[PDB]
Amino acid sequence: AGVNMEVDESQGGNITVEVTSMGNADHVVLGGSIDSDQTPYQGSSKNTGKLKLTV
Amino acid sequence: VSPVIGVILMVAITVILAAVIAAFVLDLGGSVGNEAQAGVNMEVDESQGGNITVEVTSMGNADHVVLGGSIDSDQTPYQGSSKNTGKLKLTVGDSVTINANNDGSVANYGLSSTEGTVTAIAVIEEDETRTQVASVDYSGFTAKDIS
Amino acid sequence: VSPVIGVILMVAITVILAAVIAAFVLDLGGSVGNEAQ
Amino acid sequence: VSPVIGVILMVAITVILAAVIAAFVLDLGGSVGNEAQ
Amino acid sequence: VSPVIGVILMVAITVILAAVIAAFVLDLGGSVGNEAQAGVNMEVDESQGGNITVEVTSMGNADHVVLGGSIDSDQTPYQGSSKNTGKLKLTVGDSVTINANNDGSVANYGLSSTEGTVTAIAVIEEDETRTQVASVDYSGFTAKDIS
Amino acid sequence: VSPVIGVILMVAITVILAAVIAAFVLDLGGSVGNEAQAGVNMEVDESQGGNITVEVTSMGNADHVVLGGSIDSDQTPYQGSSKNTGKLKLTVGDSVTINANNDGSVANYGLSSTEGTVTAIAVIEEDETRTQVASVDYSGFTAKDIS
Amino acid sequence: AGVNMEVDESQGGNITVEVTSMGNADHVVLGGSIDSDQTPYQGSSKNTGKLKLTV
Amino acid sequence: VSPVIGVILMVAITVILAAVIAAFVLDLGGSVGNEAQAGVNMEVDESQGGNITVEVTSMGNADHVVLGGSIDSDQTPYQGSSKNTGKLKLTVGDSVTINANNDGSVANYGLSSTEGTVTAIAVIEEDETRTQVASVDYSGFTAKDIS
Repeated sequence: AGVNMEVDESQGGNITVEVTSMGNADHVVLGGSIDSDQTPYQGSSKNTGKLKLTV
Repeated sequence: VSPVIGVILMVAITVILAAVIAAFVLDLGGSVGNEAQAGVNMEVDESQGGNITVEVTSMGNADHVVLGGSIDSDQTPYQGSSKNTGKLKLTVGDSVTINANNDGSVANYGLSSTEGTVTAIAVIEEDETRTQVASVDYSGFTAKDIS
Repeated sequence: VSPVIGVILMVAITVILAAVIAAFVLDLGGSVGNEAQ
Repeated sequence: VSPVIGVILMVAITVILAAVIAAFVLDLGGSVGNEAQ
Repeated sequence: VSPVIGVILMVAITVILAAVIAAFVLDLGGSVGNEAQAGVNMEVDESQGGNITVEVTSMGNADHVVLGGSIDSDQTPYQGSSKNTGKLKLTVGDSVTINANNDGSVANYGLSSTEGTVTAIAVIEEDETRTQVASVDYSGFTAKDIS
Repeated sequence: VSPVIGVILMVAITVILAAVIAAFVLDLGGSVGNEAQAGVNMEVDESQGGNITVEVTSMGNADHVVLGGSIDSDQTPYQGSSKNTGKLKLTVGDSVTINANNDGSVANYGLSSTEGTVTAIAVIEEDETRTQVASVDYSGFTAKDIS
Repeated sequence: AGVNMEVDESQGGNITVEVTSMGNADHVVLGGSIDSDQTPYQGSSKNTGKLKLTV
Repeated sequence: VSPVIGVILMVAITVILAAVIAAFVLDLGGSVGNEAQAGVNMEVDESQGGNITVEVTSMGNADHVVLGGSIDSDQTPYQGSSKNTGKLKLTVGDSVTINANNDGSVANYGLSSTEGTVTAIAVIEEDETRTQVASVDYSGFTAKDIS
């Protein structure tokens, strides 16, 4: 999959994740430092860090 | 005698296993597919509440362009070629304008959030390939009774 | 056999990477703006 | 028989190595940045 | 019987050898690294003994720029942001001037040879990658008590 | 009875032979090694007897760059970072100039032949891998008392 | 398995281990110079060098 | 005893079969060949009945360029370096002009059809490799007594 992740460093900072191509995958999930207990800052999600990202 | 018969049997096993492996590898060789290409122009007008205008300049190899991201696809976009709903099928020469302001009984003209990202997705219907070709960030908009 | 399958996989990688690069360069092509006079 | 199993195993190695290379090249494709004007 | 057992043993050998080869090739796949990029401006003033001024306009992907070549890093450079020593850490907006003339008890202001090349090297500290981004040749300088 | 005992003995032979073959093939699987990579810049100045300047822009995976070919490694090169002898250890940012002219009692400044090839060799000390990364041809030089 | 190990040489140095593919393995464990008595520097672990790494 | 003798005989069979397979695979390894490369310039002049001019700018690895397609190789082409017949051997610097008009007793100057395709083919005589390097479509020509 082609996933685009970029860091905004201004005023406390934000991380925006976008998917450009699915390749052969079904969905993209986030891992690492994710506190999946909490809802992410706006975006398509509005549910929780247990994302199912698609193009 | 034993070893010759063993050779025979192992050759049979080799034939069957080769058939299986051929099937697997030939399946794996046909799976590479297209990625959609299109030239989509998205621009933000920041004056007086703000508007977003999406235009397509080239189809590349895609069939149509659909919008994603912050789109409130429940509502009709602000004029443009659309006059139907955010479930657009954009093609070269089509112009659609999105607007966060509302109008009387009608809710927002396609934008629910006052800030966010709008993404343009190129679609190939033969494969169901969906590829993101453009995106633009908007902020500082407003949601009021007229535009 | 191995090298043919490797070719296939690298072509897939090429498609994905080309999509990413196309997105970047098309973003960069729309940014030139006006100066007021 | 040995060579067919070897082919299978080398195809598996190819898949893993292709994944690694895809990760590297996709990281390298997102790094180009702006210069201020 | 013998050939079947031989097949078994050769399959075991294949597994072990495949593990070894996988290890080697996966090591070889992670080694490609960065080359440093920076826009360094070096210019020579030829009047009255001559001076060399180094300025950095863009960091690219580097962390800092260090000087090499004919640098006498034992001595402090002629004014500029440095005022410490030829062991510079140049960043965007830093100006350092080098000078072959000396001053009283102080030896040359960074240039030992009257002619030679000064090179600018971009450094990435994560990898210790060092790449030459610019160089300039100087000649006809002088080494006297003042500049 | 005879054939069963023969089967047993041939299985033993198979075990020993498989051990030998495993040893051979595992030795053969560890031998693939590195080739050195470096970006070396070599240029010829053709004016007034001529000079050759060698500069390194990138180390790639090598440890240092050594010169070969027409090098008279008996003699010190013409200025540059070297000031020791043609047995150089070049690294990024190092400049060395070679010159066919001589000076008083000193023989040529690194070039014995008036025409020939100078080659740059990248060295990896872990393996003793030596790989040629660049070469340049020079001709029409001169050998006189000064440069 | 496809395991990615890289060394950061700046300011005392750090080692970051990431797994990109599980292949056929269940988990990845570290060996060699590991002082498994002590907790590793941040990352997903926060427990001890007796890791069970996954993609 | 039987199984040991069977092992011996199967080893002999293995030697013979390995020889056969080696012969086959070594034959298959020498067959990959060249494709011809050349830079051929073909342009159509549409004024006053029309003419086609073919020029070669680079030989690449080919020996000569021959024309194909709509060529009436029975007739001499309109001036140019040729003055012999459509069985050209074009090389860098050669210009040949083709023309569908005829002249008195002479038939067309190389073009029989009023519309069609002319193709340029690069030839390597060592292998007899023939590769198409360029083609151009022409239409709206005429066939009359003069040009």
